[PDB]
Amino acid sequence: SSPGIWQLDCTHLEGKVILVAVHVASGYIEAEVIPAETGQETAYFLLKLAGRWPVKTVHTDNGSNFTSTTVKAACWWAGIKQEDGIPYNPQSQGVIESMNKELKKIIGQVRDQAEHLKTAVQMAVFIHNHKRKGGGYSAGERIVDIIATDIQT
Amino acid sequence: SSPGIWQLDCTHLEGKVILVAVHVASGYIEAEVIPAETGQETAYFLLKLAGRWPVKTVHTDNGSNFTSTTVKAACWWAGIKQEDGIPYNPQSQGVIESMNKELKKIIGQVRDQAEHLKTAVQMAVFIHNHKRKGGGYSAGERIVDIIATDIQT
Ligand SMILES: O=C(O)CCc1ccc2c(c1)OCO2
Ligand SMILES: O=C(O)CCc1ccc2c(c1)OCO2
Repeated sequence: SSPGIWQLDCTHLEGKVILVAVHVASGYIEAEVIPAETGQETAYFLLKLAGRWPVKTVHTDNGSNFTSTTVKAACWWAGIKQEDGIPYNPQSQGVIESMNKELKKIIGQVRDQAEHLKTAVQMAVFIHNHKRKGGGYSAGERIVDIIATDIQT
Repeated sequence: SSPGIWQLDCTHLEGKVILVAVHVASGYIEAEVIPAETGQETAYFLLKLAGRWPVKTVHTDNGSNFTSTTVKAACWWAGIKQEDGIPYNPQSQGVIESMNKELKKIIGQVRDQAEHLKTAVQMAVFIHNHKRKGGGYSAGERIVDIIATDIQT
């Protein structure tokens, strides 16, 4: 639940991979399309993410990325504690499956407006992060308020 | 705004283009390497940026991107007001030249640790956003505080 905890989530669409990082406490996401989930892509995506948000802990999405020496190199470089993504509380997993289904639905709703899947995915990141949940807050609002509160201290 | 104002900046290294968005009030940046600055690339980069931060105004980096139909379509889609980037304030310009030189210096300092230019650029984005400047705050801390303060009004 802390401000720096993220979860990696890899889902498939149109024979391609969508890599998602979710900020567990807020539901805020960043996502990319990649031809396939290799250590190198995962490493690069974490590096990008950690340059943009204070990523302290990452729950890796599978044991291959947990093992990967490139992923471990990027976590070391960027000051990130790599953890497994084992859902010791089971509702965690249902939350992810639900987000994957939500995102693919958004992708479907914008698919026409975008020539490449990668554009549709960024439109879906946009809609997802701005959606007011519930005076309800968006995930965008939440992540910023969580990290600002954390900074003060 | 201020909280929502971003400036686009395009700089070259190794025959490649580095596209940068700077959050004016904090100095926080996001950046990408692209083969060349076209409207489509710039459009896609803005869509990614606006799905991640609440981007209200962008000062475009040149009149081609200002004019571009695709850039205008992305700005319309993501709710962004496009403006020219003319240094009405002249110190604005020198501020950017100095960041470009600073990013390039970081790039040179990490270039060895990275096979690809895109990796070195993301390392530089990381070092830039985390640097305390410095009881000194980082650009990452500033942008979060600026937007949190804004959400609480
Ligand atoms: O330092 C903190 O815990 C929060 C500050 C912060 C916010 C965004 C960042 C960042 C640091 O590094 C780059 O993106
Ligand atoms: O809503 C605001 O003014 C700030 C909240 C916020 C923060 C990050 C976001 C976002 C919205 O949408 C994209 O990523």
